[PDB]
Amino acid sequence: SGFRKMAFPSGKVEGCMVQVTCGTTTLNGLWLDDVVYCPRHVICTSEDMLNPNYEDLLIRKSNHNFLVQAGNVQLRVIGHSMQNCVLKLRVDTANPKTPKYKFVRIQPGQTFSVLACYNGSPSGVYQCAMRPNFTIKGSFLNGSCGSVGFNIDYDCVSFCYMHHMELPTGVHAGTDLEGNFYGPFVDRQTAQAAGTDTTITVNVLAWLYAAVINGDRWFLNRFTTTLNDFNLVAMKYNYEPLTQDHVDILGPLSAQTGIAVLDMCASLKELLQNGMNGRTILGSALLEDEFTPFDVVRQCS
Amino acid sequence: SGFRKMAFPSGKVEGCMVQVTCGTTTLNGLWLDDVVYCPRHVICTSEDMLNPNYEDLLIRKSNHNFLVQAGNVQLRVIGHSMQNCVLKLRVDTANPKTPKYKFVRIQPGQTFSVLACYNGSPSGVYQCAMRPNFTIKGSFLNGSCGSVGFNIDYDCVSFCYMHHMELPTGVHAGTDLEGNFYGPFVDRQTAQAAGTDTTITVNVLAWLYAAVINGDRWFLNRFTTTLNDFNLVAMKYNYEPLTQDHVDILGPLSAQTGIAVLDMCASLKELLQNGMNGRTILGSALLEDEFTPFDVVRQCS
Ligand SMILES: Cn1cnc(Cn2c(=O)nc(Nc3cc4cn(C)nc4cc3Cl)n(Cc3cc(F)c(F)cc3F)c2=O)n1
Ligand SMILES: Cn1cnc(Cn2c(=O)nc(Nc3cc4cn(C)nc4cc3Cl)n(Cc3cc(F)c(F)cc3F)c2=O)n1
Repeated sequence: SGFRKMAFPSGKVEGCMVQVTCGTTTLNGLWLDDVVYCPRHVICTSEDMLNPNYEDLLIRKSNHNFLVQAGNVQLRVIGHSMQNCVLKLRVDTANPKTPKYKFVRIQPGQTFSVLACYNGSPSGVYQCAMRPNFTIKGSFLNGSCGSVGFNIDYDCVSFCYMHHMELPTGVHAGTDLEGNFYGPFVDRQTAQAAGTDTTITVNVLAWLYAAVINGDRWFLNRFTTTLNDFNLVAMKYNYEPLTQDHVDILGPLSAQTGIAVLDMCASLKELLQNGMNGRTILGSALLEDEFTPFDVVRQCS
Repeated sequence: SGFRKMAFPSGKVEGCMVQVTCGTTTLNGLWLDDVVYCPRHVICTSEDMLNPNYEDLLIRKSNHNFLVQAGNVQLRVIGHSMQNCVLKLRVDTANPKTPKYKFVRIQPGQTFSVLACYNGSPSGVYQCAMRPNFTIKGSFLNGSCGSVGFNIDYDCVSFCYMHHMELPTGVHAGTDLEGNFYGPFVDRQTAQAAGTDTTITVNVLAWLYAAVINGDRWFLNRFTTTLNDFNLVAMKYNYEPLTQDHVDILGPLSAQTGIAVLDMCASLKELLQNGMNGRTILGSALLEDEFTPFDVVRQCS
C-alpha cells in the first residue's frame, strides 16, 4: 500500500553523464556508445548567449575546442556535428556502461524521471510530467543544462528529455534527444512565455483509482454522468477534454476497482464543484494530475 | 527554481541489492563487501511467520539453506549470524561495486531515499520522512521486504532503514541496518498499531522558506509571535513542539530570505487558524512536513 511520486532507479543513467566544456561555458552531457549528446548552447560564449547563430558558431569550432570529462577521465573528441538543438561529439572511447537505450519523444500528459545533474555529477532524481503546454515543472538550478529525463522498460532506458532552460515563471523547457524542442521555445537567453496550461484529466481519474485501491473512498458517490456532461463542467475548471480513448485506457483500473469510468467522473465533477472540504486524498489536498494510468498500475499492482 | 520531492541518485545502492531465499521464503538483501544483510524474517516458513522463535529457527539452519542470487550469479554462503532483527550472511565473494558506506540511525523528522526492490531487482526510488511515531508513509507491495533507505553525503552512502512490514493502516515499519526497529514494533506477522502521529513543525517552516525562495509569498504577514505563544496554538493542531534548537537550525534559511523565524511562525499560525483558502504553496494545498531544513538548502542553493 501507499502511493508516492516514484522515479525509476537512476543507476543506468548516472553511468552515462559527463561534463562538456567549450571555452568557459560548461554543462552536462550524455555519453552513449562513442557519442556525447549535449545542448548546443555550450558553444556560446556569454556574448553569444542572447542571440546566437549556431551554424556560424559551430563552423568556427574544431574538435579540440571541446573538453569532455567523464568524472576523472578526459574523453578525446574526434568529431562533432549538430542535430537541431543538440550537439553530438564523437569520442574515441565507447562508454563501457552504455545501457540498452532508445530516443523516444513523449506526449503531453506523460511522465518521466529526471536525473538532475551539475558539472557532470548527478545530484538528485525526481518524477514529473510533460505539461499540456509543453513545459515541465521541474527543480533545476544553474548548471543543470543537459540533465536528462527518461523512463525504463525492462532493462531499456528510453531517453525523452534533455533540459535546456528555465522560463520566467520558473518552469522548464527542453528538447527530445534528437534536439527538437517540446513546445514553442528556442535556445536563446531571452525571456520566453509559456502558454496557458490545463489540468490532465485522465491522470486525475487514474489517481482517484489509485486512491480507491489504497482505501481512500470518501469522495465516491452513487451518481453517474455522460461523457459530454462531464466535459462541459470540467472545462469550466481548465481541465482538458476526456476522450473515449481516455475512458478506454482507464479500463483496467475501472475493472480492478469495479467503478465505471463515468462513475468516477461523477466523483470528479463533485470534487470540482464542491472542493475537498478539509479532507485529503492520498495525502494531498488538491487533485493530482501527474500520475498516468500506467504509473498507477505500476505502483498499485 | 522549482521544488520537488527529490531522492538521491540510486545507482550506488542498486549495485548492492540481491535476492535471498530460505526454503520457499524470499526477500531482498544488501550486499556490502563479503556480507549480505537481510531481514531475519526470511528464515520463517509460512507456519513460523505468526509467532517465530528466531533463535530456534536459526540454529536449525546451515549455510547451504540460504540461496543468495546477485542477479544471475549465485553467491556461496560461507557463514551466518543474526544481529537483532537482521541476518548477516557471509559470502565467499566481496561485492566489487561496494560503495563507501556507513550504517546510521536517523531521528524522527529526518528524510531519506527509499529504493523499492522486488526479488532483488530495484523497481523505483522515492523520498520519505521518518514520522514522529516511527513509521514511514512508504509505497511498498508484497515482495518489498529488505528494501533499504539511505542518504548520500559526497560519495558515502549512509544506510538508515531496512524495510520489514506493512501495518494495518498501510504505513510501514522497519529497522536500522543493525537490526533495531524504529518504534515499538516486532518482526511477527501479527497486526500491530502505530501510535498517534504529529506534524513535523520545523519541516513545515523549512518548506515555507523554500516557498519564499521560489517566489511564493502570499502567506506572509507583518506580524510576529513568541515561541511559547506559537507552541500554544500549533499543538492544538497536533504539531510537535518548536524548540530553540529548531529556531537555530532554521537560522540560515531565515538569513537568506530576511524573514525571522518567529515571523515565519506568525505566518504558520494564521495558516493553521484560517486554512489556505483555495490557494497553494509550492504546488500543494496543505502544509508539507517531509522536507528538512537541509533538504531545502540542498534544493534551493
Ligand atoms: C535556474 N535554472 C534552472 N535551470 C537552469 C538551466 N540553465 C543552465 O544550467 N545554464 C544556462 N546558461 C548557462 C550559463 C553558463 C555559464 N557558464 C560558465 N556555463 C554556462 C552554461 C549555460 Cl548552459 N541557462 C540559460 C539558458 C540555457 C540554454 F540552453 C538556452 F538555450 C538559453 C538559456 F537562457 C539555463 O537555463 N537554470
Ligand atoms: C503490502 N506490503 C507492503 N510492504 C510489504 C513488505 N512485506 C513483504 O514484502 N513480505 C512479507 N511477508 C513475506 C511473505 C513471503 C512469501 N514468500 C514466498 N516469501 C515471503 C517473504 C515475506 Cl518477508 N511481509 C509481512 C511481514 C514481513 C516481516 F518481515 C515481518 F516481520 C512480519 C510480516 F508480517 C511484508 O510486510 N508488504
